[PDB]
Amino acid sequence: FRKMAFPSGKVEGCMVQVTCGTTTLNGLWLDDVVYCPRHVICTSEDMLNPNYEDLLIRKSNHNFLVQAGNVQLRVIGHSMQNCVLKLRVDTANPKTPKYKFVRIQPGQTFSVLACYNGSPSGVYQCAMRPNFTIKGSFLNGSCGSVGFNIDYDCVSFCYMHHMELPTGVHAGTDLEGNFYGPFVDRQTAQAAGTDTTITVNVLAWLYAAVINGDRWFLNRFTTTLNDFNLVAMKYNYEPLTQDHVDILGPLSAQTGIAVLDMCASLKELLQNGMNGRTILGSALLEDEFTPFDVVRQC
Amino acid sequence: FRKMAFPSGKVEGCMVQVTCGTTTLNGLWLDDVVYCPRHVICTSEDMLNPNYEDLLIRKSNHNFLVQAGNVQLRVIGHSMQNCVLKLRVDTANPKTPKYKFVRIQPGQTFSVLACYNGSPSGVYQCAMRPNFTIKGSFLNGSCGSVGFNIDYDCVSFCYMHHMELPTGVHAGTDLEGNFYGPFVDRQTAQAAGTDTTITVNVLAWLYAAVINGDRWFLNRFTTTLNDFNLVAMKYNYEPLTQDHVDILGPLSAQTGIAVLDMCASLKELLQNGMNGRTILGSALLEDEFTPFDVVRQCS
Ligand SMILES: COc1cccc2[nH]c(C(=O)N[C@@H](CC(C)C)C(=O)N[C@@H](C[C@@H]3CCNC3=O)C(=O)c3nc4ccccc4s3)cc12
Ligand SMILES: COc1cccc2[nH]c(C(=O)N[C@@H](CC(C)C)C(=O)N[C@@H](C[C@@H]3CCNC3=O)C(=O)c3nc4ccccc4s3)cc12
Repeated sequence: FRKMAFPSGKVEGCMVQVTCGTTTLNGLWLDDVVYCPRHVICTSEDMLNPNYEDLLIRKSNHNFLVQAGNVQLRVIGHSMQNCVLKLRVDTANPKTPKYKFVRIQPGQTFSVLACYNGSPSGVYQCAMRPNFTIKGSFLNGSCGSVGFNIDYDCVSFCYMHHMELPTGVHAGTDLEGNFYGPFVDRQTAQAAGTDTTITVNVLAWLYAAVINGDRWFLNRFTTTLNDFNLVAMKYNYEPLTQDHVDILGPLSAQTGIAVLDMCASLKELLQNGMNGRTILGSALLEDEFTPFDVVRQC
Repeated sequence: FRKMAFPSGKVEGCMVQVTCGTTTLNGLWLDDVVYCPRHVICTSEDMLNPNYEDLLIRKSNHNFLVQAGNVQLRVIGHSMQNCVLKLRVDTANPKTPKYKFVRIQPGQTFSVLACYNGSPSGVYQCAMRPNFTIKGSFLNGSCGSVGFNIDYDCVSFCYMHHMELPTGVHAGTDLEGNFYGPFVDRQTAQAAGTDTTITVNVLAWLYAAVINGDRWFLNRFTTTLNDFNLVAMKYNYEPLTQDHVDILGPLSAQTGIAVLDMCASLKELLQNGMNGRTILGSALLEDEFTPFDVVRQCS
């Protein structure tokens, strides 16, 4: 089991660059609209606390340079939606895939296509942390890179990149420009909440272990959901939701291990430790594999 | 800092499905040729001891069903180059990138595009182990998936996938059909040579960990090149060459830590352990990042 991104080609066909003055960020070109972070209109002096509405009233369609490679796409309209800019262009992207905009939940994973001046540079899988950061790899000029999942040739875009916190993790928005977590698009030092372990993903990891014959940790106990949640919080693990119980369903069916029985097994792991014994060859409990990831890799 | 793969679009547009009889695997469509593992011709009986030139001479052009998406491409010629079959089709692939076929060295990395039935499924980064295996993620039907590097719009193909060892590591060939390692395309349980750790990569990775603001493992000591190799070889690490020292220069210059200083650091980590602490979140020393990988990602 290793971290596996989705193939990036459908997304690559949509990466463009958007320039205002000398600031160039990445943008996403779908049909005749280009989506990009709104602070591309920011001057260096205007970033400590920008008045975006005032800054945008001064801009015109001809102030925006949108380029697919070195080819210019003429802007014919602009509007702001939360923290993203929506630039209407005169050409429908012929490489537009079937697509959706979705807001993901903590614990869900997605692939990030790291881009610079519109050129793709790399692809990797990320997990949204419970404190709404992602442990990404982003340099200067990466803003506007997107994160995504592909189900049956349809690309669900879920992330657009905006910021690196002082701790080195990263923060961004969905494709409607709404931040994940309590961050804002200002050149300020912001702190995320304390992070926690993604319980639903650890349980999926335990199911993967069982599937592969590693099952020493299975006990004869069960628990109620509420009892497990109260114990999980004491170990800085996320509480389980009903949605978490449901997405663990296929793995529970495949192994014949009830979700609450597996919760009692993890509960014993938290209270008593791993005893130098390993699970899937590891002494640490992995938490960035979703139940879909586990099913994908099997 | 994360295991990062090349964007896979240029390769995706080349992946097709190839069918002979009851067998289906993936092929690579470049210009007017499709490359795939030769044992797509093997029936279940053939697989234990296939006489490949004999099995292939008894196949005609119309025995091969090549599908590109929903379209079928017509095979108009075929030949075998070692463990790879080359099917000449009557249609050129317009999405053919600029490309080259290369044979990587152990310790080098590449991106794998895992495919099933000619459909791309996932992309992740692999390293050619010293024992010529790769720790990949491959299932039934993945044969014919390829590994590659990219360098300014030029795709350097280096690996085509052929098998999973009983230990779960993977084995395959370059695009000339020659295996990496002592393996052979027959249906048998095969063991690899004893693996060792890619030392130059571990060092590159500790530099990456310092560029990302983690330094707990550093120390005051230095070591000589030979004294480090003595300890390294004792722990089943590959020897470090002066070329490797040079290759690590840019990372040494950036962080101002001399290579043999970092070698002293690694030597202590090997003799004392990690004492339950982690480096870049990992509990184990990582050796699947080359010096080029860390530089490309960090700068
Ligand atoms: C004293 O202020 C701080 C104190 C402590 C930590 C801090 N972090 C940031 C911060 O992140 N700012 C945002 C920008 C804000 C407006 C969202 C930002 O630079 N995003 C980067 C991606 C960054 C850069 C390095 N790799 C990361 O992912 C990006 O691509 C963009 N470049 C520009 C250039 C010009 C105009 C717009 C953009 S948007 C500020 C900051
Ligand atoms: C007693 O024999 C064993 C004992 C102990 C461990 C073993 N491993 C293998 C072994 O790997 N076989 C080869 C096939 C050989 C001929 C190269 C193989 O590649 N199958 C897959 C990829 C595999 C499968 C699971 N994930 C891996 O990546 C593939 O795509 C192909 N399927 C077929 C099906 C029919 C014809 C050609 C191909 S080629 C045999 C074996």
